[PDB]
Formats: sequence, C-alpha cells, structure tokens
Amino acid sequence: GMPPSVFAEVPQAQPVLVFKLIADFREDPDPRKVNLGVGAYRTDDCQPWVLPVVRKVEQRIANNSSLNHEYLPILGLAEFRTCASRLALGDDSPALQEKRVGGVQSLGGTGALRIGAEFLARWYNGTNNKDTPVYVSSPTWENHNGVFTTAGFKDIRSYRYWDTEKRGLDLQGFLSDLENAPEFSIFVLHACAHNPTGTDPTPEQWKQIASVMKRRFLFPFFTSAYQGFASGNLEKDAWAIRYFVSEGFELFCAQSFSKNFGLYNERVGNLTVVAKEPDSILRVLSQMQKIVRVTWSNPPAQGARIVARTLSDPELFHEWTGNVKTMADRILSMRSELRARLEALKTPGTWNHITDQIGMFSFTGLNPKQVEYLINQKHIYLLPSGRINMCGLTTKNLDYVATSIHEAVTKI
Amino acid sequence: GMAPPSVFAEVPQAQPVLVFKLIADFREDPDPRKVNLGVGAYRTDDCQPWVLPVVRKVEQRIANNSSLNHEYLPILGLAEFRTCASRLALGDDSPALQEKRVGGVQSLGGTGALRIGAEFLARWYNGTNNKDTPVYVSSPTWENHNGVFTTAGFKDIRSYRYWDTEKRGLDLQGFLSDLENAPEFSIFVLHACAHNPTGTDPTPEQWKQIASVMKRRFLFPFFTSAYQGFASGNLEKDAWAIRYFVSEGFELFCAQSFSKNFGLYNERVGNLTVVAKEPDSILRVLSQMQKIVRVTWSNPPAQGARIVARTLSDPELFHEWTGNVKTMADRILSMRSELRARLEALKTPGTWNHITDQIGMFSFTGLNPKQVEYLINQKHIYLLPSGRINMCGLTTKNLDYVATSIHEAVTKIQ
Repeated sequence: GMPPSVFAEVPQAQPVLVFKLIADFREDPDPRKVNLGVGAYRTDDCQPWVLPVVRKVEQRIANNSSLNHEYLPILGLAEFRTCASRLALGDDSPALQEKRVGGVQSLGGTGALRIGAEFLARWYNGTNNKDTPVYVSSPTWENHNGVFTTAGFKDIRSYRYWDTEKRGLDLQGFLSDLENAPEFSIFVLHACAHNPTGTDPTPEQWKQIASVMKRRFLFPFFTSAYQGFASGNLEKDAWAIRYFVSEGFELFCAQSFSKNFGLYNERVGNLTVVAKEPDSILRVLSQMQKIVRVTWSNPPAQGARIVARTLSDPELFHEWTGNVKTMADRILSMRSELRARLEALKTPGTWNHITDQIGMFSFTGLNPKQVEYLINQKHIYLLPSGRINMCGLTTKNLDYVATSIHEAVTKI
Repeated sequence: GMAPPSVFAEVPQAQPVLVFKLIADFREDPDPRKVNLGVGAYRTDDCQPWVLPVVRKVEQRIANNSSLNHEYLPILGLAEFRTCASRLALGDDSPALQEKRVGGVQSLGGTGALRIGAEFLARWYNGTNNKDTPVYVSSPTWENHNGVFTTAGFKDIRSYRYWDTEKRGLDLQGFLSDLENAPEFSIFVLHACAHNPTGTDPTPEQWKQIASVMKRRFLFPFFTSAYQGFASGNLEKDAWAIRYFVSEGFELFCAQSFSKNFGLYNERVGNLTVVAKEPDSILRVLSQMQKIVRVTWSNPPAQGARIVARTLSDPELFHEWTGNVKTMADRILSMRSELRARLEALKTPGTWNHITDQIGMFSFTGLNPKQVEYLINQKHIYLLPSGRINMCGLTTKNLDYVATSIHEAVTKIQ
C-alpha cells in the first residue's frame, strides 16, 4: 500500500456477440468467406451505398451558405418532424387533420424509443409507474430490453412470435399472450420487417392483434425502422400503424431513417405521438422537451436537414422512392434466388419462409449446430440464431451459400 | 356513450425554460433601440450568428469527398475525434496520455457527455448503484446541470457557494468551507474556465487551494469544458485547471463541448474525457460507457465530429481555427473593456472591474431584479432576472445606449 483508484472495481462489461463475429469474419484468410452477419444495406459488390438522392441533397446543403449552426429547437427541426410524422401516418391522416399528432426529433430509432420509454415510465398508467408490464416479441432486437430496463421498467416480458417448427408466426401464442396481459400493458410492435426474423403479420392477423389490444387497453409502441425499405413501398409498409390510428388508438411510433435513407451515422429518428385530442399533444410534448433536454439538449441538424429536404420536394421524394425500391428489389431478388437454388438442390424441409419473410433479416430455420458448420467448415458467418442478412448474398456467392446450406442440412 | 379519456389526460403541462419567452418578447418588440442581451451563443458586431471560416472550409472538403460513407460509427465514436478532443483538453504532453490512462467517449454535445458520465457514476462509483453520493454544483450554474444528475438518479444534489453578490466576484472562503464540509467521495461539477452564468473564474492560485481540499477529502472532479480557446484565445490557459488536477494525480471526468469554440451548436459535438490512475481500468470503464451509450443514442453522429477531427489533425486547418477562435475571444474582450470604460465614464455607482475580470461571453452584471425589469420594460434591453448578460449582445452601435441605460437603472431604481 502506497490512493486507490475510484475505478478499481469496475467490471469489464460482457462481450456482445455480433461484433466479434464480424471481427472473426475479418480475421479469416479463407477466400470463400461470406459475411451474412452484417446489419446494414450492401450492394451486389459487398459495398455500402450512399443513396443518390442523399448525395444530391448533401450538395445542395453544402452550396447553401445561408444555413447556420445555431441550436435547433429542443424537439427538433420543425419541417423534419412534420415530414417524418406525415410519412408514417399518411398525408391525409385524420389524426394529422385533427391536429392530434406530435413529433419529437430523436437520435435514430434508438433515441426515439428511449424518449418514449422515459415518458411512459414517468407519466403513463399513473405517475412514476415502473411496474406496467412491457412486452417485446420473442425474439426481438436485443436493445429493446436494454432501453426499457434503463428507463426503469421492472417487468419486461415477451410475447410468443417466432414458431421454430412452422418457420413463421405463432399467431395463436401471440394472441394468448395479449389476452393474458394486464390491462394497460405496453406492447413493443414491429410495424414491418420484423427484426430479426423477417416474419410479419398479414393485415388480417394485424386486425386480430388490434382487436385484443383495443379491448384490453394495451398500449401500442410501434417501431418503424424499415418503412419503404422493407417491401419497396412506403405506403404498404406503414399500413399497420395507420390501421391502429383509424381504429382510434393512442400510440407511439419510434421512426428511424438509418436504413431507408442509409443515414446510419447521422442518427436521424422521430417519435410520432398520436393522442385523442390536440391539448394532450401539447402537454405530452412539454414533458418530452424536459426529457430531451437532460439527455442530448437538442438534436443534430445534418441528417434531419437531408430528410426534410427530400420529403418536402416532390422531385427529390420521387427520386428517393426509387432509391428505396432499388434496395428492396435487390433483397427481394436475393430471397427469390436463395429459395429457388435451395429447392433446386432438393434441400430437406420447406423454404417458402425465405420469400414470405420481409426485409433484410431472415431467420433461416438453421439450428446452432448447423450454424457452426457453415462458420467452421465453409467460412459463412451468421448468428447462432440462424439469422442472416440477405444483403450479404450476391450474384457471385449465391451458389456457394446455397450449396453450403444444403450440405448444412443433409450432413449435419 | 362517452368516449374514454385520453391515456394522457393527467399529464401536466411543464413550465417553460425562462429564457425562451424572453427571446420571444424581444422579437415582438417594435422599438428600434431594442437589444438582446439574453442570447446564448456567439454573435458578431452586426448581431449575426457566425459560422467559422475553417468550418465552412472543412464542410466543403467533406462534401467533395465521395469516398466517405454513412455507415455506423463505433458506439464510443470516431476514433480520431476522441483522440484529438482529449489531446486538446489535456495537452499533447499530458502525463496521462503518455501513460495510456485516458479514455474518450464521443457524445451529443457537452450535455450528452455530462449525462453519460453521470449515468456511469450512478452505477459504478463509490459503490455499486450508489444514488446517495452527494453531487455539488456551483451557486449559480447552468440549470441543466441539476437536471442531468437528477435524471441519472442522484438523490442528493447540493450547491457550493460561488458568486458573491456584495463583492461581484468569487466567494472563495464559502467555496472552500463547502469543500471542507462535503462528505468524502462527493462529486463536484467544476467549470474549467468561463464560468456559466457568472463569468467569474478562480485564479490559478485559488484553483490550487480548491484542489488541495478535494485531494484531501477524496472529492471527485467532474469538469465541464465548454469554452476552451473561446474564453481567452489561449488554449493552454483555458485548460490550465484541468491539467493542474491531472498533474496533482487526480482521477477525473471532463465533459467537453465543441458547440462554442467551433460554433457547431447544432451538430452536437462533445467528448467525455476520463483520466484514471492505471491504464487497465480505461478498458473496463469504456466497456460500461458503451452499454450506457447503446441504450441512449446507440452511436453518435458523424458530421460535426468529422469537422473537428479534420481541423485538429491538420496543421494548416488548426492554425486557421486558432485564428477564428481568437477573433471571437477578442470581440468579447473588446465589448467587456468598452462597456466598463463607459460605465466608469458615466461615474456609475459601484465597482465595475468585474466586467473585465470575468471571462467568456456571460457576465453577472450585479444588477438586481427591479433594475432588470427597468431595462426590459423602459429601455427594451432584454436580460435575465439574475442580471446575466451575454457580452456578444453588445455592439459598437449599441454600447452608448446600453451603458447609459445601465447607469439609469443603477441610479434611479431600487
């Protein structure tokens, strides 16, 4: 002994698995390597893609010397908030016409989820009620648990969702978990392109889900991270949110522009709030301002400026919808091709889930022991859950992946 | 029959944050003599925002570089930004940098850096999940300091004496007494330079006395550094206190903002610098910071951090930036000197050396609330009830009117 560090007992936090997987993919010398663990759009040449419309808008911003760097309002750039909420709800939304919608610019979809969770933990179902159950899908994006736990919720639960046998939605289990949820429980719902499985309810299934939630006063907290990106069409991909609005729900929707604009690193999100009346929006927003203030003070400008300009200009909007469909069509192509080649190899089991699923992520139905084969033997990198990113498939590796998967079903 | 009440029906309306209505009232005022001394950011002599020339230049270079992509940054942020930011605060020759016992977390402005640090301390400092460690802020401080530490879960927020109303300066004896009486391990939120809102800073000799009590009572320094370079034009002088604490062997946090010294307010550029006793703890601390960031904003934005990293890493841009910072610092120094000279030429009662002894864009003038009300209502000069002014609200054109009006308030009111 000779003063002790105030950090002497701080533990090393747990190694998250996906980041070491992409690291292990990079260490691999094998020239057959394929990374199906990526979590962002990639071209047929395995490259990131800045959207043409984004490049165009970035040039217009750079050429506009009148733009300053003064703080945005706490709740964000007004034109961005309006355009983002209109994108989710539709231009002609009655909720917008009736002035009962609010929008809070946020730091990606994550920031929107966090602001909403903080609000609910303080002002929903009582004051400072940390006991309201929060239900997330089984499985879901793992940061869902972390966000709601950090907001103080003590009772995080899951609803049945992925059926490992049918390779699809366990609707009966989901409905039963809704029926058994205490009234006023919060449900975190993927608006489309469920992450990580890719399996979405059909509109008819959504109507059954909404019916139970309406009867039991369950709160819909939608996450919309893939609007337009998922199917190629922004209107189709927002239908479930808009259906809940038309059924009279009050709800939150955490929107991300990370994927559909490719603006991952500019942290562009929006929390849309739908209430019964305009006065409630004013009071809710006043509390969300306090929450934002003590978290990031006010939000950054560059990404929200890009989105606002694109969505406000019909010519740019049309160009953007084309760029979005290009991404969705490449994914739809990889799904169609993978299924066709797996069926051409006569691979055991059914494979229609590969094309029934929606978005960039797919639960393939492979088991962990089959996963380790693809990694160790064939250098195809994917998660133990069997999740793949379809953007890791290309015209050049599709045959290798499909044959390796066929070997990974018949031999292992 | 009756529609159910909204699930939001009992949510109260929050009450506004004071200065926003003041600015709104200024904007609606028809009088051509009106002056906004309540502004919270740098303004030119023509009352305008100023994008720094070096920032415009780097933005053009970024826009012309098609190789840059938009893929997620690491959770902790852009590596070159974090290294450059911590080196700016600590100095290239810092013993802590040489010994590899420094971490840096890119954050959403200085506010985000304060919040990440507060969340970490509320989980891992002075025990596990100890929400009872006292957190001390200056009397007065930026009110969002209290809100950040309260939201991180600290239940015992206290203040240390700081502004002396009678002397128009630092209450050193009160500050030292509050340090001496603070429970061991209490956290002190310290303004590294250009105290906000008063402009009153300890001298180096006073900082040595403050540090001596903190060392002896094991009090944790959580510095804010929002005005480095902006305050004096001299980056080393403006970081002297942080560097002195490092030299004295403290572990500390430093929440840095680039909102003011780069004028990058709306790009939300900050960095939390961590100084630890031993290099091996930095990896452990940063691993916990990663978890905190992940559930807050996931990962930080690129644009502003790229601008700062490019400027600080290139000799030619760095030199241009230091000149741009000096331009801002010198304008504020000029407004302070000119205001003091006019108040003394008018033989205004009281002492006015605090107008030039204070540092940075904010000044506690010493005017009382009734005098402030006179300035707003009678003279259309807008400032806060505390008597805080922003020196950037003064201009060559308005200085005579502002000084004359202050002289009127002092002699006629109260």
